[PDB]
Amino acid sequence: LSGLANYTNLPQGSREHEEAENRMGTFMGVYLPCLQNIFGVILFLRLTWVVGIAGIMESFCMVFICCSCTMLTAISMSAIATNGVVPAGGSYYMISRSLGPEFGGAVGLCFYLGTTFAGAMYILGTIEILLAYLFPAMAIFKAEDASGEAAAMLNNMRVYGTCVLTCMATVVFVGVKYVNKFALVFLGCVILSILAIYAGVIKSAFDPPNFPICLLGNRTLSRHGFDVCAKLAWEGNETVTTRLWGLFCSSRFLNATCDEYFTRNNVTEIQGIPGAASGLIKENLWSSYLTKGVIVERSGMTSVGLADGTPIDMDHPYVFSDMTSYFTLLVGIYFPSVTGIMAGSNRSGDLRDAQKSIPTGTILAIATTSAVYISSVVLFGACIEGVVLRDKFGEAVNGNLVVGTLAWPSPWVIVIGSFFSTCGAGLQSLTGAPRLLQAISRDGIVPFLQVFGHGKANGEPTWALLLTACICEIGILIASLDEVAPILSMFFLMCYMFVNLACAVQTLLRTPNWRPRFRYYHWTLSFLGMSLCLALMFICSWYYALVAMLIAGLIYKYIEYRGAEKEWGDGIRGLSLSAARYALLRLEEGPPHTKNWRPQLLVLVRVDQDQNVVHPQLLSLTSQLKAGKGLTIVGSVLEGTFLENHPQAQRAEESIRRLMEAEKVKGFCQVVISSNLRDGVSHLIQSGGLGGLQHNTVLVGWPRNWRQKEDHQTWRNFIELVRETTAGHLALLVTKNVSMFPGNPERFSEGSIDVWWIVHDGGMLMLLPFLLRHHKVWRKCKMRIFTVAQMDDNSIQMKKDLTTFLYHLRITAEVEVVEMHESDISAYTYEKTLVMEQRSQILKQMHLTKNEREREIQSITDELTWTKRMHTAVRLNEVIVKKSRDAKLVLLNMPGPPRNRNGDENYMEFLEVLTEHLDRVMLVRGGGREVITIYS
Amino acid sequence: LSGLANYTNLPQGSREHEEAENRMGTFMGVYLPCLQNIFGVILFLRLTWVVGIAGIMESFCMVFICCSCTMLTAISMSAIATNGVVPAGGSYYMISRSLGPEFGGAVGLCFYLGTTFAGAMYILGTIEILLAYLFPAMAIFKAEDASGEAAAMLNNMRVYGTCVLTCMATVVFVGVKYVNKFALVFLGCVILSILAIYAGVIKSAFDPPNFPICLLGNRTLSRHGFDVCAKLAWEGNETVTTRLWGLFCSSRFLNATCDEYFTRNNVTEIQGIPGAASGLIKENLWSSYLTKGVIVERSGMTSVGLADGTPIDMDHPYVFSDMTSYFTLLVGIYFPSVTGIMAGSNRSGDLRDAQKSIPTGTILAIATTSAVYISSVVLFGACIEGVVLRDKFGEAVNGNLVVGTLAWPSPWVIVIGSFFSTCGAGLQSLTGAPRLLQAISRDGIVPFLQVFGHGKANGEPTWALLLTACICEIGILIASLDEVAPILSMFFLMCYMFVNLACAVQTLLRTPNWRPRFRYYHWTLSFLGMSLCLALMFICSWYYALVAMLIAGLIYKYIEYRGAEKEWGDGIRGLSLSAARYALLRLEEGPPHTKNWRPQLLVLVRVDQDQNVVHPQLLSLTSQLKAGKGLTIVGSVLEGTFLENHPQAQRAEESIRRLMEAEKVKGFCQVVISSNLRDGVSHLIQSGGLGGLQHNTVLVGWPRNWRQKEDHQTWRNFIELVRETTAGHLALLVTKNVSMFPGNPERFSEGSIDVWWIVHDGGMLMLLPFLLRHHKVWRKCKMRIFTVAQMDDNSIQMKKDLTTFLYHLRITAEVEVVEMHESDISAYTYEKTLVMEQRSQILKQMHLTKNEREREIQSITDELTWTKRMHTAVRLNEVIVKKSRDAKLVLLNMPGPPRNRNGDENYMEFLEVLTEHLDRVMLVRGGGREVITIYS
Ligand SMILES: *[C@@H]1O[C@H](CO)[C@@H](O[C@@H]2O[C@H](CO)[C@@H](O)[C@H](O)[C@H]2NC(C)=O)[C@H](O)[C@H]1NC(C)=O
Ligand SMILES: *[C@@H]1O[C@H](CO)[C@@H](O[C@@H]2O[C@H](CO)[C@@H](O)[C@H](O)[C@H]2NC(C)=O)[C@H](O)[C@H]1NC(C)=O
Ligand SMILES: *[C@@H]1O[C@H](CO)[C@@H](O[C@@H]2O[C@H](CO)[C@@H](O)[C@H](O)[C@H]2NC(C)=O)[C@H](O)[C@H]1NC(C)=O
Ligand SMILES: *[C@@H]1O[C@H](CO)[C@@H](O[C@@H]2O[C@H](CO)[C@@H](O)[C@H](O)[C@H]2NC(C)=O)[C@H](O)[C@H]1NC(C)=O
Ligand SMILES: *[C@@H]1O[C@H](CO)[C@@H](O[C@@H]2O[C@H](CO)[C@@H](O)[C@H](O)[C@H]2NC(C)=O)[C@H](O)[C@H]1NC(C)=O
Ligand SMILES: *[C@@H]1O[C@H](CO)[C@@H](O[C@@H]2O[C@H](CO)[C@@H](O)[C@H](O)[C@H]2NC(C)=O)[C@H](O)[C@H]1NC(C)=O
Ligand SMILES: [Cl-]
Ligand SMILES: [Cl-]
Ligand SMILES: [K+]
Ligand SMILES: [K+]
Repeated sequence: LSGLANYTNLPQGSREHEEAENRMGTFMGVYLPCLQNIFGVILFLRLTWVVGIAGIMESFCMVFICCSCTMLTAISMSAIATNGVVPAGGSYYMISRSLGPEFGGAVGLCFYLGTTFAGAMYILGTIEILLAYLFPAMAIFKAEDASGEAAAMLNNMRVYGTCVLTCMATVVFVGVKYVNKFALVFLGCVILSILAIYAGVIKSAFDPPNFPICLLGNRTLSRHGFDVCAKLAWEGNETVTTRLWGLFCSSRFLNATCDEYFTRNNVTEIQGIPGAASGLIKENLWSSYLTKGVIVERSGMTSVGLADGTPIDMDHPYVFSDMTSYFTLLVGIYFPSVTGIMAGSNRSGDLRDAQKSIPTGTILAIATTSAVYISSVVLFGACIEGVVLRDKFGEAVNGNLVVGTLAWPSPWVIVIGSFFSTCGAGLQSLTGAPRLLQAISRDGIVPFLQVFGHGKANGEPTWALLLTACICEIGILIASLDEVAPILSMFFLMCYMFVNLACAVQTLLRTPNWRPRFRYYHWTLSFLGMSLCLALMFICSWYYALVAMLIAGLIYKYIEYRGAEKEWGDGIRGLSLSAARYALLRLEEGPPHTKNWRPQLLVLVRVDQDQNVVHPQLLSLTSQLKAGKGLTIVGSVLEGTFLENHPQAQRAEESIRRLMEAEKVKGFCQVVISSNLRDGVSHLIQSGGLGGLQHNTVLVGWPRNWRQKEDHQTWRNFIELVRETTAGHLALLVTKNVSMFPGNPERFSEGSIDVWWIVHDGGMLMLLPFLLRHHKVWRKCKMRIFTVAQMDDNSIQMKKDLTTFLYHLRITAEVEVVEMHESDISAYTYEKTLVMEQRSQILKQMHLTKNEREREIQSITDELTWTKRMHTAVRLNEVIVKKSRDAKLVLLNMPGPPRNRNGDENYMEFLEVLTEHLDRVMLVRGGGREVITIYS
Repeated sequence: LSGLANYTNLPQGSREHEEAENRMGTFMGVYLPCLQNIFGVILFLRLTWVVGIAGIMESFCMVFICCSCTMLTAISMSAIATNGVVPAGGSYYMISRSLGPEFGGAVGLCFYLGTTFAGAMYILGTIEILLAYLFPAMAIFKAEDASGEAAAMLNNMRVYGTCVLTCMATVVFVGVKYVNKFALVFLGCVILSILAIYAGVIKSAFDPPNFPICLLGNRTLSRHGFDVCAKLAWEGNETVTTRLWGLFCSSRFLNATCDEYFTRNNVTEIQGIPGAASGLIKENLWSSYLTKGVIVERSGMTSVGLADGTPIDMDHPYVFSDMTSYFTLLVGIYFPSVTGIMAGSNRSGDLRDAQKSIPTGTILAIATTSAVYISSVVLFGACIEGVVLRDKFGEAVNGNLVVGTLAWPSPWVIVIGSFFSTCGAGLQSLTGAPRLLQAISRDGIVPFLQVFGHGKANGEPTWALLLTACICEIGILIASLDEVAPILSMFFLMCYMFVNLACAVQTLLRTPNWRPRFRYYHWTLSFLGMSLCLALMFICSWYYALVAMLIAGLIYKYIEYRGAEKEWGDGIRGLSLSAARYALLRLEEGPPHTKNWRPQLLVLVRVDQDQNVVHPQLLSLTSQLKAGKGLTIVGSVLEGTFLENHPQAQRAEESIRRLMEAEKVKGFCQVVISSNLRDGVSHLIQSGGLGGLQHNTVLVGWPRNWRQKEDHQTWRNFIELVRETTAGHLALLVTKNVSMFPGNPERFSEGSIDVWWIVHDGGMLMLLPFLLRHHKVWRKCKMRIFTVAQMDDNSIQMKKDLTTFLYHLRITAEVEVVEMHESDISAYTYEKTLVMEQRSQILKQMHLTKNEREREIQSITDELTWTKRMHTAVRLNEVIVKKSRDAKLVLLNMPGPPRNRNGDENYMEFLEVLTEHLDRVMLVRGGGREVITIYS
């Protein structure tokens, strides 16, 4: 078709990434390289053995929790694909560009260790097929002709595993273009072998395949060694013994001295593969765990037993178990039969729509190998009987591969068909592993690896091959599948767990550039799949899971330390520099800030001619209001230029540092040399903070001695600060008589705290006495609430809503409604009428109706010129001082500033007549955009 | 003494904390309440049993790793004591005030669960002594008189454990003052019992205590049930059988039909406690692990064995094992014998020097119980033989407590002496546990617990007693020591691990208010002790350690979520708000910032009359310089007041947001409405950032069209910015021809980058071309280095140091030394001469000499008026443009600004003649306080 001349199941790596600085639909580029790294030697060498030991409903469940593991990791990888633009280079560049260089050096290094131990599991599966089924005469170590054949079997896999690994790691050094060419014969040998196996089980429902086994009375024998079973060889006229007699008795002379189990029992011959038609699921759907050295023993037979001490004599031709078996041992052997799901992203800079091919091409290439493994375990447990399943190496059927004796041609279709694919999977993983190590050490995220990025011309790793040919050597010296198999399955389960974790902590915390766009992500499938990866990590080996999880987390913190040492300059200083910046960039997203207002505060203090703070008691009121929580920035302004008044600001800086550590204030300090104090104050209200760590209110003193002279632009700077916060939508706390405010160890014995509503923000006016009584100074004071009502309304019902609001919150205050009818209150009500419904649009976008419009007053209660007739607060101040003149703290809402600046001094002498004969006052001012629904 | 009338080993709790808002030396207040909660029932009921099974050198090692665990946790608790002022209230307030409310609600809640399961381990030890040694006739359940006595033993501990727990949880509800009075009889019963046991082993070296056991030929018998052993009862004239015969044979008729092991074997009588003098350490220093149901079998005897199938008949009077035993089972039973180290901080608001009593009073009260347990295991394995150690409940010695048969009076000194102390330890822990739950729910850190802080008058918990009397019930229904014992030992190991971890991550990261002042802290002892707590957590039960560690970490994140929901207002927004603030407060400590300078940058951009950025190519030069790393703040200034020009700043804000996301800039934006641009720029240079997240350099354009007119205060604002950064010690990058600078996808094919030194900062001048070539635009350009030398020096050697500097760093540049002799260079050299040695004091406090003064040039190389004779850069510019006129980027150090402002326009036309006929120039300016030793 001339498009299949570019098949290439190999991964891209580093060379196709650097050349993208300056064709493959779904089937040929994603789906087929994924259905070629998934199918492997466990399907042809171990899946019959685990269904004979676990049975169905224990193999059926371990193929259902090992496949539902990798299905949920496949969803999390499809979110990484549909995030950015899918860079060219493979799976290392596609993950570490959407999860950061820390979650990419840890997934990227647990993956190189997984495939370099998979590459030892394929060379181990090569010599198993070459020594047990192809050529069992090349075996160079024959131990003693005794029961000590286990050690010579291991020492034969160590001299041939080394000789194959040397020749395999020198084919991919000179013949890389040839191994790329031969990638289509490997996919054919896999796909032909699976079609052969499903072929013969449809033939078996009509014609069974005729493989016979021989039982010495409920004991399975090894057919290698004798010809005909029969025990007698009747032969016609005279009878002479068989060769089966010659292995159990003293000689072939027919006289005497045979052994005891041989003499009291007969022999039998049954069909080892009794077709799919025989009702063999029933007597094969339960477990049969065995111990090392146990005869396999077909159940349901006669077997007169010796009932003696059983000197079983491990030299007779029996079939013994070679290892003890249980459920959690089988999961670590079966698990590498589902790995290979990062192969759908091998060719990511070759597709035409890589955000559509990588999702559907790996979800379908997983759901179709699940339909093979689930249907193989039912059909193997309905066509073969148990004692032929329960031995590997096929001793009951004369040295034939047990899955091979089910194919439509002779069993050499599967024996050669598995020999080449296990050779072409260890040639693949010995190229894809030293490519990924070369891709890691070019990025420089791990600085000691940096000589494993060197190559020859045209890429093609030269030193990373030498390291991979030594790590794969120590899986050859172990020399056993069922030992190398659960080791690599821990490394693959580790990297599938860090992928699932990183994609779930970023959707919750809302990291900035992360959009999955997939369709079915929902953040919990990546969390539920993480909960299955470490569950399966524990039941393979908890002493393996606990050490592969610790050094993965100990290279995560080596990326962050070395990455911050070059980003900011020094190491341990940079970890906190990087943690603050990343938390700030997370804040700027776009959704609104908060639906429960909390004063952040920005304290404006004044210093004097030798730079000491003028009123230090303003800083102790912040300590009694914040109690260490939130943000607090203190700011002072000097006059002059920076160029010659800067040492006057070095020591004005440290005098607020030394004083906010003595009044126990937790926050930051900013000292600014402006040319005048009018705009230098106005700057700090604008640029206070960094990003989302910005202030919310201003706390400033009162401009006392304003009326005299010689401070003429001090009270004109005050009224311009009231207008700058109404336009900037901040809030305002101004404290009159700052020197009368208590220090930290003074502790008012009793008394009260009065609040006056009038007709404005109560959520801001009930929260401030609430927060004050969490301090040891204001703990013992009561709290009385005075609200001013007009008339023509009711008030009688207004106080009822006030009482249940305190009942629903347990504040234990008391209310009293004072009433005006004439123009006593007009600086509050007259100038604005629409704020009642202007407040409503602030709470309509708030989107809370179910029991959240309760626990929030103001709304539950809502039920003649400044210039020289004007506003008069004498009738208002006379009713305030009649009931609050000795109350330790009064809280008032101050009225809104006038429009035209011709009434800027009629406004200041409204605030003096309002608050006369009152000792400690604190005037508040709203901003409209404050709701408080939960009172801490 | 009338000071011992205030002994009170009970903990303080919540009442003594709220009353400290408004006498006990070391021995009586720390040391003795610590030597009373440590000594317990494992010393009297299980320590003999574990030394008979493990032997010495396996009991010797598990008392050495369980005591060295709690010794290192005792050091970490002595750092918490010598940090603040040691508040009043106990151990909950002392930890959660120096480790935060998150490491205090997790240590504080794993501790309440530990003592409420210790309180079930004492009521279980009460009914064991009352049913096996005191009154073995109160047993209300007698099963079948068969081998099914294990179930009736458990059902007898469930009806008496419930009846004692009801009466114990109603003594501490009405008689709390009496239990406080009786705390001195409990310390006496403990201290008298230990003096009794060490007494009898000195008597045993001269007089053994005479306790006899009887062996049926290598089989230990149960002496309860028969009187004299002897098997015959010769009696004088006629012989009639014993009662030992009557338990093994059919009747007492002397005829026949006895059992087979009884008939072929004799009986024997040996001393069960053969003194300290017998050489019995040898035949007792090795393990003897047994299985459930095994006869104990004293080794080294004759014992003609049956060699048959052994119908052992578990109804004969034998001594059988009741459980199977191994090494990691014994650690979970032995471990609660060292807990009780938080008792030295029970009375913290009662001492006189609490920072000196709590260290020495718990270190010595741990080192002296280690001398008891280490010396008990040697002396128990030299005075008792193995088959009396290897049975609990004392069946071989006729129902006597095995540690009781070693005391100087009759063994009832230990039997009553342990009955009262285990009763006074379950009365203590049933008061200290519902006090700590009441201390937790007053703080409000866990909001659903808040009804367990309610009390009656005078404190004294009323509902927390009801919860503790139901959690302790489910340790009564388990009804077995050796089952409740490893459960509580997991909770105590959990809280000792979070204490050790929190004290090691704060010393490394340098959290602000943390000073240990102790003497021997060194941060690694708290880390090495953490490495032993979770090691011991795994070898008790890994399926218990894995679930007690998960819900401890799942209340840590419940403290942080609910604590940030009230600190900032909304929940998941506040986690990132709190993480940014805490990382910023960590930065302000006092040590200097960095010894490897990295440009942080602060870009000053200009907008126009409809608020679009004037030169957008200044923002792409930051992307090509930072590449996403570090901090970058862009700042623009408008003219006017805030009160009417603020919507002009809303949309000037979003036009830099929409443009710094398109040029791929990562950072923050600040727009400021000043009254003039001179001080509004000067403010941003001062207050740029928050805390330690502040800028380091300024990147600004060039004031083109300065010479004409109508922009007269634009170039006067420029030269004032050069002086404001020299005084403020910042650094400066000014770019000429900003529109000629390349965009992001333009990718220079080849070319060069030239740099000219002259005679100043090269660390800042080699780092900027280094960082530029990490981008795809400047990757392919070369890098030539031109340095200007004077004369009378050498230069010949200067270029040699330049070449090895690039050899030691692999930059692949080339150098060339151009030379001047006359006054060509005088704007650089003439005005300042002392900067060579002024630089030296900057690097003397740097404190780096060992190979760090290499890899840092500038120092390795150091080997006539401005006003209208002046400075002339025509001879300098003619040699620049001869060699660099087509070089894609030139870098120059600009000279220092003049002192007097009369030469402010002779300075600007020095910068125009210096940089004429050059297309892309970038002038740099130092600051003195920049060293770069590692070039990324
Ligand atoms: C049973 O064993 C005896 C050995 O004692 C066999 O006896 C000899 O067998 C050889 C075999 O060729 C003959 O040449 C001898 O003549 C036999 N000698 C005697 C004394 O019998 C005997 O043949 C064996 N039984 C059978 C049936 O072969
Ligand atoms: C071994 O096989 C033989 C078959 O020849 C069994 O012999 C038969 O046993 C049954 C049951 O006792 C008898 O009814 C038949 O008459 C026997 N057949 C002959 C030809 O004699 C023998 O029982 C089997 N052994 C065991 C232990 O089952
Ligand atoms: C194979 O034969 C043995 C006898 O040699 C069977 O074992 C006996 O099994 C029964 C089952 O109830 C027990 O009661 C006997 O005690 C066993 N006897 C001995 C000597 O162990 C065995 O069951 C057979 N195998 C299978 C799979 O059934
Ligand atoms: C051995 O057992 C026999 C029972 O068969 C005993 O014989 C009887 O024992 C009773 C016991 O008092 C006598 O009254 C009978 O007279 C005995 N009868 C006979 C026929 O002996 C016998 O006594 C037992 N052996 C001994 C030594 O007591
Ligand atoms: C049980 O104890 C008796 C002691 O009466 C042992 O009998 C002695 O055995 C030794 C060794 O055979 C002889 O030398 C003595 O003569 C025996 N003593 C008498 C009085 O006959 C008897 O051996 C012991 N049983 C076992 C199994 O050791
Ligand atoms: C108690 O006696 C038994 C015999 O009843 C001893 O067991 C034998 O131990 C030897 C040791 O080498 C073995 O060779 C035998 O096979 C054992 N016999 C049986 C029947 O098990 C046993 O050793 C004695 N106990 C101790 C602690 O020594
Ligand atoms: Cl994979
Ligand atoms: Cl403790
Ligand atoms: K497979
Ligand atoms: K103890």
